[PDB]
Amino acid sequence: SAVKAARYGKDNVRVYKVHKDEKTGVQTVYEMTVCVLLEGEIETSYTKADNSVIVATDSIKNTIYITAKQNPVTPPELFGSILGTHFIEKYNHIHAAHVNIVCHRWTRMDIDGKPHPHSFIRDSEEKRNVQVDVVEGKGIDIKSSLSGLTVLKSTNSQFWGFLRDEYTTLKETWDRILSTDVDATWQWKNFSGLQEVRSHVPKFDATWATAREVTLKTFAEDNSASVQATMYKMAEQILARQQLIETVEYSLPNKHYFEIDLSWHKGLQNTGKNAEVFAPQSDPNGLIKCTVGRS
Amino acid sequence: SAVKAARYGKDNVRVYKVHKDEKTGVQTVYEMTVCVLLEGEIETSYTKADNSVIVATDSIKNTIYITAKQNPVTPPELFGSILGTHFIEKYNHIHAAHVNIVCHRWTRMDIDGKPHPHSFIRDSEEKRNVQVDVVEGKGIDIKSSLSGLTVLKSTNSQFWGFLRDEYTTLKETWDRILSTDVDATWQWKNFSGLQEVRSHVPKFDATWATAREVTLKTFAEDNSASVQATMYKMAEQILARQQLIETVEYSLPNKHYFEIDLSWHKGLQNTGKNAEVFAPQSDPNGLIKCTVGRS
Amino acid sequence: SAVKAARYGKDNVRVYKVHKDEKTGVQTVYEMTVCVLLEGEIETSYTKADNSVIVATDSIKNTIYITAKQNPVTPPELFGSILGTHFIEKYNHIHAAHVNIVCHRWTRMDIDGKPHPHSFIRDSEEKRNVQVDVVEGKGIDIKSSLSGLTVLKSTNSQFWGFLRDEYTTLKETWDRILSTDVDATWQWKNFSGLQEVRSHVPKFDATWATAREVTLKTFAEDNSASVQATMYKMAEQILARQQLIETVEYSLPNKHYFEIDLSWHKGLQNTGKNAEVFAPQSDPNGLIKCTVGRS
Amino acid sequence: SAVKAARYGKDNVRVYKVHKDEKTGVQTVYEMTVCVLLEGEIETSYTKADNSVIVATDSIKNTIYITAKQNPVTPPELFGSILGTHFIEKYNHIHAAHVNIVCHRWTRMDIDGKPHPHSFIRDSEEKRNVQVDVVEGKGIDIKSSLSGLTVLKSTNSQFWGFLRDEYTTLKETWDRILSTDVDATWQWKNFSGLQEVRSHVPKFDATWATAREVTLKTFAEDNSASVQATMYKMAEQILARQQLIETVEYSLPNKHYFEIDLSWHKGLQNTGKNAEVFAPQSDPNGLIKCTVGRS
Ligand SMILES: O=c1[nH]c(=O)c2nn[nH]c2[nH]1
Ligand SMILES: O=c1[nH]c(=O)c2nn[nH]c2[nH]1
Ligand SMILES: O=c1[nH]c(=O)c2nn[nH]c2[nH]1
Ligand SMILES: O=c1[nH]c(=O)c2nn[nH]c2[nH]1
Ligand SMILES: O=c1[nH]c(=O)c2nn[nH]c2[nH]1
Ligand SMILES: O=c1[nH]c(=O)c2nn[nH]c2[nH]1
Ligand SMILES: O=c1[nH]c(=O)c2nn[nH]c2[nH]1
Ligand SMILES: O=c1[nH]c(=O)c2nn[nH]c2[nH]1
Ligand SMILES: O=c1[nH]c(=O)c2nn[nH]c2[nH]1
Ligand SMILES: O=c1[nH]c(=O)c2nn[nH]c2[nH]1
Ligand SMILES: O=c1[nH]c(=O)c2nn[nH]c2[nH]1
Ligand SMILES: O=c1[nH]c(=O)c2nn[nH]c2[nH]1
Ligand SMILES: [Cl-]
Ligand SMILES: [Cl-]
Ligand SMILES: [Cl-]
Ligand SMILES: [Cl-]
Ligand code: NA
Ligand code: NA
Ligand code: NA
Ligand code: NA
Ligand SMILES: [Zn+2]
Ligand SMILES: [Zn+2]
Ligand SMILES: [Zn+2]
Ligand SMILES: [Zn+2]
Ligand SMILES: [Zn+2]
Ligand SMILES: [Zn+2]
Ligand SMILES: [Zn+2]
Ligand SMILES: [Zn+2]
Repeated sequence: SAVKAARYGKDNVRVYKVHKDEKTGVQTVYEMTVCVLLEGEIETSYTKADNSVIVATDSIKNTIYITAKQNPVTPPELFGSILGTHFIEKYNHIHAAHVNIVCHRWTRMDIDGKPHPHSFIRDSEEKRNVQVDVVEGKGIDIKSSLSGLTVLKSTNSQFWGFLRDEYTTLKETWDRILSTDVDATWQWKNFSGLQEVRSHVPKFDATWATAREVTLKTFAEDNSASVQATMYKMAEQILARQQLIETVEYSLPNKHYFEIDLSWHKGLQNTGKNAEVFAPQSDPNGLIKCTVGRS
Repeated sequence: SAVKAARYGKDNVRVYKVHKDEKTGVQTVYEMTVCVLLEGEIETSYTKADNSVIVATDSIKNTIYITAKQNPVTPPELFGSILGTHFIEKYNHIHAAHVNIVCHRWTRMDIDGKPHPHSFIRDSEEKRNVQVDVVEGKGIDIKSSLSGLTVLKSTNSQFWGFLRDEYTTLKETWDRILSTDVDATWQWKNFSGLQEVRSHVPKFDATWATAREVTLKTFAEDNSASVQATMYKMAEQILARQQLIETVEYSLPNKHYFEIDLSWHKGLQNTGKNAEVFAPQSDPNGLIKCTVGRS
Repeated sequence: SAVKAARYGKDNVRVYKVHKDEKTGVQTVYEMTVCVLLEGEIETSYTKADNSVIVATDSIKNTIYITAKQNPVTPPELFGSILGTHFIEKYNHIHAAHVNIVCHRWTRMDIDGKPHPHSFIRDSEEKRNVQVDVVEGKGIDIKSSLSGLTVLKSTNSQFWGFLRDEYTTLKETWDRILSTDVDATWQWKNFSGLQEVRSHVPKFDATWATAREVTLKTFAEDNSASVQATMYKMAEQILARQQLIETVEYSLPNKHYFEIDLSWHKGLQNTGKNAEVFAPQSDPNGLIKCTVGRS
Repeated sequence: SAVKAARYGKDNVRVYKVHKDEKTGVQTVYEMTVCVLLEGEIETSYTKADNSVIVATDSIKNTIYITAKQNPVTPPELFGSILGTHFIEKYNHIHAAHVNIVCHRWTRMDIDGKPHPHSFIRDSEEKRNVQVDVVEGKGIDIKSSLSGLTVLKSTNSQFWGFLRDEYTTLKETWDRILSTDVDATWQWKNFSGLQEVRSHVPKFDATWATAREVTLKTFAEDNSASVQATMYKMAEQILARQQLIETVEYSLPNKHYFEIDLSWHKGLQNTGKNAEVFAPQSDPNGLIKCTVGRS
């Protein structure tokens, strides 16, 4: 036997950071969950009980805190790049660092129509994430995403013209509910190192905002032929609006809402044009995926 | 042996309803999860295999749908009252109906600064709930609540002057983080029946709004001496602003954020006035509860 | 306004304890999650920012650890009684202590047919719990339970003879699946204090075992007329086998498994006597409850 | 823009199947959750609203049921292979089918020391899984796994000799707790098609049993130098015992149990050799991964 692949590190590291403006009194908070996995010349820890090659996962945890103390934690693309670069530079025998960051929402509260200086609300379980892979000699590969963006439209979704054979019972429809949890990822051009990541810093927040805006507007406005057709429109628009992205990927569940035939009860009409009350289905769900790149 | 208490019904019934304005084209959606448990002269179903006294839970489910089709589902206090009243009136031997409703958020999307007619977003896992107990001959008892309202303030929370003995290690503080998930319940005066509930319908949405507004403003503005002291202020204000409530109850976790001493690493200062990076603690958590009524 | 009720403490306190037999080398582990809430003359912490009456929740946490170090953690009825008694005795102004313990399974592994001295497996998310309320001047009230015991029988469950009216669509059946998650609670006679609890210590493990055995055997062997009828049989047997219990309570979901009509596909027969493949339903679920006491 | 990758299908399809032996009366149950995603000449569904290429996800769901009715559902490697082969054979334009199956435990109950003919218990959330990728012209690729196997040993785990620098605070130890949730995957040699999968059917259950047995015995018996060293031993043994496997992969969290220093309280000794009571840590956790293949 031999080690074909190995990585190890610390997962589920919760991190909060506050910034306090001394002049204005305004405070701003950031909260994340971080995972860091390292690769390199570490196989002997597995094969020979050689712990000398192990940067302890506890030490990786310490390093996350220390790095958060001494550097910006936003945008997460930057923080992840700094953190991953640290491991490959500090340790000769560590040659890759994989850094995943889930960013949690702490949106500043408005009280009586004014933004409060130090109070925040979790508006939504929606996350902003990054996966940053820093590979020695091969730069920094960043995948940015939004996830857990849960939406529903009550009309202007259709699904007809699909294949019909002896396995098919689904009725064609020209007016259905469409609900999903959006998971959208944009893959950046490889960056050569930290300097290049830093040179593009404003683009990270701007591109997250573009992706979110395009997703919401396209979902709301597209008289959808299918989940497939709608998600493709989202992806093509995002690519058109950020040249430093190479691909956009969507993974969308179709969270079904079924009509309920009540006509057995006093002829009550609740289907088709008369459908008012529906049964949200927890499972199963359609799952529709696409990765779109440039022609 | 004998039956001392019994109730049965259908739980976790997901319900969506849409309203479509024909004139304007504006659609509005509602989504809930419902549980209904019935009580009455049903003991023989337990003791003698007498199913004749059982209104099948499947039929209870059907009835939830039918009732949602033929009645308003908002405010939930009203829907729950209608539904519970149905069971005790329809079935001579059923003498109480317990109806719990969890309302899920589907907030209308704004696209390009305009409210969209049929697209919605789940902004937050915060719920609005009701527990409605309809008891034959004893009216309708309603407990309204908000839950899952997750907030954080980064300063203007204190905790000092607590009991100190040989079990105490906690340091006094004049500046800490405070974060919680608000669960707040207001208990209405008993209503004599459906007519009286209907007569107060506007008060239900208004009182939920008051409770939420008071909670957020008090949390944001109170230079808090403790969770106890802050929650009491919330409750007293809500009672002062709705005379038809008898009590307000809060249940608040203290979701701790611990300082991280980094001074072992190059003398890095991250405690006290220099605290920037914190460790959010998943567990354990303080749990602070109060029920406040009128003097 | 005035405080009508108040309690506070520390929740979700994870605790592990190991016992090591020096002679044999056999180690035994225990893992729990504890919550402790205190009541007493504490209202001024809410109304006047008087923290002097607060035994800090952090100190309550310390006390849980210390008490676990110096006392048995098994049976949980005993540990909870010791812990709750400590708070009301140590603090003059604390008059009630509510202690909930969830016990997690760490079952000793068998390796090559022999019990291993220090390796354990979580066989099942089933829990054994206690709720212990120690009230100064009013003894110790203990509710013991098992929960999360998930079972299924593939036949010998029936449901017919239920009420049929215009809300009813459910077909009678003489052969269905029955699956549930058992939550069963036995309420002990009030104990006067710790001495009396200690005097009955062996009965706690014995009665948990009886409750579990009766539950499983009755579920397996009863040709069930309904969930109601089966659960009542369980409760009556447990009461008959422990005179120091006053009531037994069950709360059972009916976790439905629906037939799937496939006859639209090449006349495939999968209903009634030919039913082989079923659709487990995540929601909704029946919920059936009973509390049984002595005649 | 252009589609670079696309797949779609139905996820979270719950399936139960019962087998009834007419002669003996013994019934046996199987429960799974299935996902199926298809690939092929489907890009126009995304780019041109061409639904004619879509086998509806609803139809995929029907097909899962139908296939379960007409074929064995065990071992899951076989069922997944049959199901995936169906899609690529039935639909000319579908060229790959990805089938994931999570198998849920329904272990036959023993009542009074005898196996019951039709009653079952969920002993453990441990799963047995398969990922089966059927690719037209390229055979069938199967990854088998066990997951959610949660274990703890109370001694005979060590961790010393790791790298120590200015980021390191972790103390070396020669006696700690080790607890993990085992996720282990064995990757089979490519199979040319269904005939070859069928020819190896007995090996699937046998190899799952070997993997589980090796995992448990090695965990229990290895005086572990690290998670890395222990998991490697597991993998090498499994490879040695099934020549039709190419690799074994483990992903193991190190679910930390921290000592609690109580010496501030009356000099209580609870560290090192005196450690009895520990604080299980929910997060963060080490995460250790390896893929082992043949030299
Ligand atoms: O790459 C990762 N992505 C994730 O979403 C994640 N979550 N935990 N760890 C993770 N690593
Ligand atoms: O948008 C949809 N895409 C699909 O592929 C599908 N299949 N069933 N329903 C569907 N809806
Ligand atoms: O839920 C899922 N998400 C995915 O991205 C995926 N890929 N394969 N199977 C999958 N299931
Ligand atoms: O009274 C209830 N409250 C709840 O929060 C709930 N959830 N399920 N059922 C319920 N019943
Ligand atoms: O607000 C608080 N209340 C308490 O009762 C407490 N105990 N520890 N910390 C605390 N913070
Ligand atoms: O989490 C909890 N919430 C409560 O309301 C409560 N009451 N007792 N114990 C409790 N634990
Ligand atoms: O009394 C309680 N029962 C419980 O099940 C529980 N869980 N957390 N706290 C709790 N308190
Ligand atoms: O056992 C059952 N009890 C009920 O009350 C019921 N209602 N529908 N199905 C049922 N099954
Ligand atoms: O899920 C539930 N369990 C219960 O015990 C209960 N009581 N009321 N509603 C309830 N819902
Ligand atoms: O390939 C998959 N693996 C999984 O574990 C899974 N879960 N859902 N879908 C899935 N697909
Ligand atoms: O087994 C372990 N492996 C590691 O890599 C590690 N790091 N800290 N603790 C550890 N324990
Ligand atoms: O929890 C995780 N599991 C994994 O397999 C993994 N890979 N990268 N990050 C990861 N995080
Ligand atoms: Cl779909
Ligand atoms: Cl607290
Ligand atoms: Cl039921
Ligand atoms: Cl680790
Ligand atoms: Na390096
Ligand atoms: Na009645
Ligand atoms: Na006292
Ligand atoms: Na094909
Ligand atoms: Zn991770
Ligand atoms: Zn990761
Ligand atoms: Zn309920
Ligand atoms: Zn309820
Ligand atoms: Zn609790
Ligand atoms: Zn409790
Ligand atoms: Zn899937
Ligand atoms: Zn999958």
